[PDB]
Amino acid sequence: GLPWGCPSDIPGWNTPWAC
Repeated sequence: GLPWGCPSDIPGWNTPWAC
């Protein structure tokens, strides 16, 4: 859900955890 990181968090934004 964040405006940083890699695609994608569950809302479809990004998260570092997706990297």
